Amino acid sequence: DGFTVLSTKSLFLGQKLNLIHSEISNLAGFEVEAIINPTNADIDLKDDLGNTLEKKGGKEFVEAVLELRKKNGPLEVAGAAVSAGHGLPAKFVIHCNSPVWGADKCEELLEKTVKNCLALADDKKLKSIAFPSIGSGRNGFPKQTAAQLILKAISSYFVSTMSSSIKTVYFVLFDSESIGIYVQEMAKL
Repeated sequence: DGFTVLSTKSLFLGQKLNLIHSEISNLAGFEVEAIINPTNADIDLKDDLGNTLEKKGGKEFVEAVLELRKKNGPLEVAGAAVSAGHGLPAKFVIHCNSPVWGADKCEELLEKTVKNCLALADDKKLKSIAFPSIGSGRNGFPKQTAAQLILKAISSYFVSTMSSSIKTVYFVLFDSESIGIYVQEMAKL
């Protein structure tokens, strides 16, 4: 397949969390309704993932984001916004502007980003969403802290949003260490 399931876990309300291994690049061809693209204020798709979403999407999809750039403007911190996934199997791509490690209140802001992306899914009544590795790399969060926070916010959303469109959330990771941490953390419930 290119995608192999490494872990599972139901939450208190019955949503499934799946850990998947794959290169950041294959994410675009992954069968799931929404996909989270962490970029920046300018939603310029200028990194492996951005680029590969552009190759699998064609002009259709690149135009669609430039629309999203006009209509929305510069994306704020913890901001999330949508585009149609014209080329891809995903219906929508949820672009988000995560905070930077060492930013003021950056941990809450990372929780806030995650919730915003989830809100966006529910509001487009979507059934399954895939996270790649957020906060790590360009934003310099410690891998472990990012995973703690992200998992905490997701767990916090379903408990705080009584009935949601969202049935399945996937984590698509490539970094061996991050995989380790995610498996450990998912075992905390």
